[PDB]
Amino acid sequence: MKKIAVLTSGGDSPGMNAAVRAVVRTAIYNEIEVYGVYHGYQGLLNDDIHKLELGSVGDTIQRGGTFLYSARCPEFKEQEVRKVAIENLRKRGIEGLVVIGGDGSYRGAQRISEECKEIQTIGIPGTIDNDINGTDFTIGFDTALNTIIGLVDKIRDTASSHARTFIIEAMGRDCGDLALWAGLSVGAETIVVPEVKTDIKEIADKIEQGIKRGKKHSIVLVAEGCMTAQDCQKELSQYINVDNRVSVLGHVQRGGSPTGADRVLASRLGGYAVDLLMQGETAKGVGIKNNKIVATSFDEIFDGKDHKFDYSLYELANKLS
Amino acid sequence: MKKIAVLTSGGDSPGMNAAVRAVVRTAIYNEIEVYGVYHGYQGLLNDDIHKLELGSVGDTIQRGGTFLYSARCPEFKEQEVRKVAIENLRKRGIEGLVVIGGDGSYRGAQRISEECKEIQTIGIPGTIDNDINGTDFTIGFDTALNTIIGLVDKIRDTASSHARTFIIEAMGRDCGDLALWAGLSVGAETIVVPEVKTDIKEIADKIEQGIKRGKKHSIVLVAEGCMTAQDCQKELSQYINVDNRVSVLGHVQRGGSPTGADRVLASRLGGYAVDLLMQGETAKGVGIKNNKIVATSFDEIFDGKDHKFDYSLYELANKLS
Ligand SMILES: Nc1ncnc2c1ncn2[C@@H]1O[C@H](COP(=O)(O)OP(=O)(O)OP(=O)(O)O)[C@@H](O)[C@H]1O
Ligand SMILES: Nc1ncnc2c1ncn2[C@@H]1O[C@H](COP(=O)(O)OP(=O)(O)OP(=O)(O)O)[C@@H](O)[C@H]1O
Repeated sequence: MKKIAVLTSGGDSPGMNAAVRAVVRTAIYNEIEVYGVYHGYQGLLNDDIHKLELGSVGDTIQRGGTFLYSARCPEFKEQEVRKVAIENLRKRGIEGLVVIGGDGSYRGAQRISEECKEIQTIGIPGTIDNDINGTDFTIGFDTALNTIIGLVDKIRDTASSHARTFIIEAMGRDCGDLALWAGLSVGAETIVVPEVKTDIKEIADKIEQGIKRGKKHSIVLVAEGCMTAQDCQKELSQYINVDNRVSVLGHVQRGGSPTGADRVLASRLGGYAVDLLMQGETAKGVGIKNNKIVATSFDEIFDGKDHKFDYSLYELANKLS
Repeated sequence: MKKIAVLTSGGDSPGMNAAVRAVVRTAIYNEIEVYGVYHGYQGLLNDDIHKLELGSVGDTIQRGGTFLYSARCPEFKEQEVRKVAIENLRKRGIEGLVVIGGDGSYRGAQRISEECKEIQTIGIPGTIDNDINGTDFTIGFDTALNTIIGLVDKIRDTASSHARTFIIEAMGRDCGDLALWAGLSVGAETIVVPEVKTDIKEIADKIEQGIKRGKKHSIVLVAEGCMTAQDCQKELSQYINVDNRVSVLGHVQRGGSPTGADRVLASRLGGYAVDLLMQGETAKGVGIKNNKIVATSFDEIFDGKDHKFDYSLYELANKLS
């Protein structure tokens, strides 16, 4: 395991830089040469691959986004296109590839492993969505969660006296976890998520209570995968009067410095990915499951497509509201 | 389980308010009456016990410290003094007591359970130190961790150009966890903790490298349980020249709004404490162990006095630096 490459792919998540830092520093500590691949899979295709030194990752643990960049590379779904990527790594004697991103990003690594025996691939879960098999949490979830809390605080601090209701669109893609944790965290009366059948009427009866009971600043937190904040507002206005504050939180949820949880998590998983390459492993995603650092085959990641939504926690949040 | 009391004891930790909120709201949801005990165990002694309603805990999930207060009550180590506490609860028909605090606080609950069969007691781990058997994390640790990161950022942002070295005293009491996670999180070259034998010389050779290599802003993170920042500075100055920036972070580490992790953790543990009282349980601390919400008898909490320091993570941090 003489040389490894590392790349970041998909949307930004806080702690991607901390994961690259840990890959680079662990590899060099073990006398392995490490190459940064810039712009995700497009970088592999364009040969935008450069040797990293210890100082290349100075001042990065705190840095949001990804200093290697990321780009979309739809053409990487083509087998013939991947041959070009494989040859650019092989050219350089690279024996290991670490991909930091979401499950989409993992598919690319799985293909590279199937199509080149000589390259070992390991996935690191960098995404704010928390929707990757075999890890309880993804690198960015904790940071995203706190970003939502701060945004909701800013909204409330800047709102008018008439604001009876704030409808806040959180990210998540198809997973309700972010909306649920953020919702609980901000004391939301309602949390709208894809895993629970939304009862608009029930929700409207709940706003009209707080209001009738002379209560201000009620929060509806909405996962983008269920519906848009706008849509939620339009649907509630079928029953009750509202256009309070429809706030689409948007891409800021991916920005900002990672939290300490993300820094630590990223770091452990980046070092473990390198340990796994040195151990001869391939075609695995790393994670934290039941408080243990573990590796799961991409097959299992993508087959069992089951990481439980916590209905008990959803019901607690409602209980608390 | 008709009536319960809740109290906060020991030093502040972020999320104490969120835990009280969850106790109060869960109890009322289940048609249990709930009494707030003000000023910790002194409140029990002075009968500073008041009925809480749903609105008594509005605007609290985000609030730092503890709205019931806390006080030191050394006299609660006396059995005769505790009889007064027990009678003030018994007077009111209280059948359950929830104590939010550290292991010291738990001792008081253990005694109340031994000395009054009629009161069930449950402990919730509110402390920034992370030093309580049977939970992997305590309510406040995550918040404290991020507070340290922000303080270190402020120090670096405000420091002079000559600052080659920042010696930063973190809290923790006798546990090195905070120093370790914070140290990793800020990219500290050295982390000084009670669980590792400190080699001052080695540390001095490491500062004098960065400096000789024209490198600025090196961080030594010091657990208060190992030594003071001042002492660390005095000990290093036996070998090399330094008085850079000895910063004692202090009690601010206990202040501030809890993070989302703390809010959620507090909330789940507060609701679980109430579930346990309704189930007939007593003399247990609640926690999160291997990603499961669990309850541990006070005997085990205080006997096995073993919650592993993660040497592998300590060694990773050094690897990354
Ligand atoms: N099935 C696939 N085969 C090969 N490459 C893929 C596949 N799916 C995605 N990719 C590569 O991964 C890149 C990142 O994809 P995506 O936008 O899905 O990000 P992600 O955050 O990794 O995935 P997710 O939506 O699951 O969070 C794509 O632009 C593409 O180069
Ligand atoms: N052995 C004991 N018996 C009875 N009461 C106790 C005992 N130890 C502590 N207490 C009570 O608990 C209160 C809080 O104690 P302490 O200052 O130790 O806080 P803590 O954060 O709960 O403990 P720790 O130092 O383990 O984190 C004390 O002032 C006292 O009323």
